[PDB]
Amino acid sequence: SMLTFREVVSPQEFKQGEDAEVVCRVSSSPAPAVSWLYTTISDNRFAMLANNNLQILNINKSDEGIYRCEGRVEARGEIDFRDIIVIVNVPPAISMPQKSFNATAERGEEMTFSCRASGSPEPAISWFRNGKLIEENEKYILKGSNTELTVRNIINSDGGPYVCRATNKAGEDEKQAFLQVFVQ
Repeated sequence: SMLTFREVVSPQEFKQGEDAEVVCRVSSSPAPAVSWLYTTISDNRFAMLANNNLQILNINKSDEGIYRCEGRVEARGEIDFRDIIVIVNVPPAISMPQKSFNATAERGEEMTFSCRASGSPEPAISWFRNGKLIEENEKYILKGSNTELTVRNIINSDGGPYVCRATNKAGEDEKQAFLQVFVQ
């Protein structure tokens, strides 16, 4: 008969752009009246479903926060609540402002490619050459959480594309830069 919150998982994670359903399973006898707070909610994308869950259409990163599921046994003036942390994951999106680079072979030249990514959780950035993971050594320098790849001692075989990939639990992005190598 008393308010029981059987399922109020926190946090609950959702992918940006999905129609999120925030789950709150609360029971009592008589059945509970349920309201959601974040102060009461009054937005066009927000609505309570028949099962009392909170729907957030087209959920956005900015919707992230603490939402309160409140149950009331109105017959007995009993009111209880649980707070649920809503997290919004955002797939990576790479910024690679320059995609075309030139260098001249066999002059000791180096070139740095830049790749930054937005996303949540923080995307891991890796570079690939011919589909193979590039690791730091005498030829390749990686700086700034792998956002800057430097190719050292450029020769002809360094010409062609280099790919940066940005990955998190919500997705992956990739962009391709090309190095043109001239003969002296």
